[PDB]
Amino acid sequence: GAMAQELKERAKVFAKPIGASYQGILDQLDLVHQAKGRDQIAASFELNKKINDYIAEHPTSGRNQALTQLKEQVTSALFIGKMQVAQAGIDAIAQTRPELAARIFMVAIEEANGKHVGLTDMMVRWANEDPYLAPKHGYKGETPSDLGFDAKYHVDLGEHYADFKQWLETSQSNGLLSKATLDESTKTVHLGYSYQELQDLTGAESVQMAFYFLKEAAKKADPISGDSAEMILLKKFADQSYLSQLDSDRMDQIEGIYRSSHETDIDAWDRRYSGTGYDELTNKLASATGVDEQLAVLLDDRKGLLIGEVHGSDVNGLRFVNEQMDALKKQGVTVIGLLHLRSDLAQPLIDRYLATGVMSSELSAMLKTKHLDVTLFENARANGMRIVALDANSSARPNVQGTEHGLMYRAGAANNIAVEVLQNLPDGEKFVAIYGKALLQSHKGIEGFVPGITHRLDLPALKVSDSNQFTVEQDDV
Repeated sequence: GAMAQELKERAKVFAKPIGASYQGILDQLDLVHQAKGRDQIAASFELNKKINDYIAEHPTSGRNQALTQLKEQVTSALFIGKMQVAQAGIDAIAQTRPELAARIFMVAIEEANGKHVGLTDMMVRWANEDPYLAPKHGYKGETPSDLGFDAKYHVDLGEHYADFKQWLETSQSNGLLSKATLDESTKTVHLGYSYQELQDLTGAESVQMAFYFLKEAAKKADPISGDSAEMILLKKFADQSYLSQLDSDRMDQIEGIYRSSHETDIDAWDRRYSGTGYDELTNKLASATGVDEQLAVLLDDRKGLLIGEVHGSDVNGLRFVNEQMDALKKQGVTVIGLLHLRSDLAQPLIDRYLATGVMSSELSAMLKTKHLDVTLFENARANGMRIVALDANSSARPNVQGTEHGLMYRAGAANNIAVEVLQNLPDGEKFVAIYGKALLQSHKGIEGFVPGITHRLDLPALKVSDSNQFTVEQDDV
């Protein structure tokens, strides 16, 4: 009857039963209550994002007025005083990416106190223009705890499951791709390699095949947007921890680029290695005769050698380091650096080989993919020298998703690796590192400046010829 409905309605109006969506807001509120540091700021941006999403979906909900006010109080707390200076740019980002906004927010707090003026605007501009900082949903839902490894993706292979499985199992029986686990009931692979790491193993056909089917599954998950297979894998299948770690590291690298532009002594680099300094180094070099004396000039009051490699052949650097390893050793060199290999994926494999004398399948596949001579590693091990991988984790692609940010990111991250691995060897120990010529020079783009490897390590960029003649390459202005 109408009485029963009248009573039901009076009860409903007084104690509005809580939907799933409003429950999410209350849960998120508790997080604002309990969290500390940057977590509390992120939780506050995420509270706001939940409120906006709620009001959008329940336009005529009675709860909107009290949620709106809550949203303004939160916003007022966050952007009080000088923090309002960066508010418009940070809040616009917080609309889609609360954790990202919170990181920038912490930087803006410092900028309000007068640290690194300009960094905040730089981070905001990257967040808007770098395709890799765009909103990335990734894989949502429960992920297994069993895996002996950190999953980077959880990819539903659908129709490509059987092929992927075959080539994965062929790979695993040859010691490759061990950090991958199949769940047949959902046709998914839990995958412990990044897109870029896999690409570095495709000298092995079985990996190349597995990689091919992985990519097909990705393309089929998103046929409509123009996203590459790599970007699709992130936005649709990335583990959430992996996403955070990517976003975090990219923000770190932007700060790195910023600091390096102010703290690198480029004035002194140009005095030593341009103009008169260059003329003088070139003259002293040309008067020396043979490998021994050229080395002594190049390493005189310098921590190492930087040798350029050109796209195509000119593998003269790789050849030289191998054939003349003894002459390098006698001049104090104890470390050989290769931009050809990625530090995260390769260094554990390299180190285990130098310790045990046993080369893993995985390293053997990487060397093959990169066309590196196994004898370099044997000659290094026999000579007591360490080989170190110098590249970061992103695409070497001079084009990455259509902007300059991929280029700057790689140069930034490679600069950091170089400083950590090459810049402070024990007293007397020198290095020889081989870089592609693009990293040796500075990046002077409209979208930002990055010091060259040369600038960061206070060294000239070198070229070695078919007859072991060194020359100093002029700075790319």
